[PDB]
Amino acid sequence: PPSVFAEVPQAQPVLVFKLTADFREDPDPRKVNLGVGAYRTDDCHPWVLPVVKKVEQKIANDNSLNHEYLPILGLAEFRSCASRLALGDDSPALKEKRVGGVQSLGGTGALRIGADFLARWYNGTNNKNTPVYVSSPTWENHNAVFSAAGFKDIRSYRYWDAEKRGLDLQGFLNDLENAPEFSIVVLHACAHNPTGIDPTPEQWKQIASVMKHRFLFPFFDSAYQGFASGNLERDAWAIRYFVSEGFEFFCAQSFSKNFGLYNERVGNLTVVGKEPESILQVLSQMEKIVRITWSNPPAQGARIVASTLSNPELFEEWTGNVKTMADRILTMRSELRARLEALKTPGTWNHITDQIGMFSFTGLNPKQVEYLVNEKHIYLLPSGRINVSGLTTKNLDYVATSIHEAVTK
Ligand SMILES: Cc1ncc(COP(=O)(O)O)c(C=O)c1O
Repeated sequence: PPSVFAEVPQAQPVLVFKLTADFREDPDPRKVNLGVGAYRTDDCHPWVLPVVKKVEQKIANDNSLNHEYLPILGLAEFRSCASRLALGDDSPALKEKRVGGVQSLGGTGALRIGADFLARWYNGTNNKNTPVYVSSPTWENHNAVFSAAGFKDIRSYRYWDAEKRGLDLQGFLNDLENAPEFSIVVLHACAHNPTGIDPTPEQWKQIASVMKHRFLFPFFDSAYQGFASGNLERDAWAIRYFVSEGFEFFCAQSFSKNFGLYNERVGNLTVVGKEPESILQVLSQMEKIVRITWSNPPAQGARIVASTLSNPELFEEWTGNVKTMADRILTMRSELRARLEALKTPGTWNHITDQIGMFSFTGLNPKQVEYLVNEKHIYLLPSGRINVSGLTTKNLDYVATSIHEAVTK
């Protein structure tokens, strides 16, 4: 009689997922949800980018388009344009033909494929022992993805200094100095998730130095290019510096946020190598991994991105749309800080504006968060992370005052 699945454990729900359900259930009228995982407008709505609507119309009216399998690595124009976006149009890595691009299922898919490749071809053959370094507090799914790829030794580098509400550069650099040679280091290219604190360009030069000295492999996660600061070139400054300093690396790019195309699963794994012929080989093995995962990737999202990035007018319109998003986020930061200061809230609050991108470590501790959630119906994670786009001109006063109460009490 007993089912073949009878002993399958009910998996634990994701913290963010439970939080938002608890919010929806909750009936008090002042409630705010600062744990949503995507950009929201000043009216608490999703935002389809005008350029996306425009390009979707053009796609729908282009009768030349068929539905035949894309190549295993993906739409050629999307892969070139995507890597060009990250590396910059006059990159030497590109001029010297030592850049590969694998279209992937969002940033998550690019991390996965990259991880699978490394667990098989990097630092030897099938070396699952190579240490993988991730930022202390990091995107939850970094660990899970590298574990799924087979890596058994996943480590933390120091990053968030709760005391000083900022980057522990010395901790970070120290941990990097002690890393076994050839260890993989998962770096946030900009808009650190979930803290919002990035290294400055000068701190990046120091990070790179240690990495170069200890032959560490950079695996960049670039989920926010342009969206972070409104400035595409500045958001890619670290990536381009590592290029200029001769590094070989992977960079997992997502277009979920910067195009608002979350549900079309558009990503690209950029590969930068020393010599061209070697890159051809890497791609050849990327194909094998893709084949046993998704076979080949979906077209619609990649078509939108490719059409946009290859047309200068649409490119301009898109950068405008992105700037709208980064300007709103900047503004809500500036205003949250100004209000907390005007209420003379204990502690410093410059971290709120030193941070960049949609997510902010507020610096509240778990008891303080418990107060906001339980007493004030303001929903955020124990870590004190908020989605800054969940701040609105309507709820700002209430949130600032609630945070003042929390810190004071
Ligand atoms: C730092 C970082 N990397 C990668 C991703 C992957 O997202 P997606 O697979 O939707 O592109 C996210 C999503 O929030 C993120 O914050």
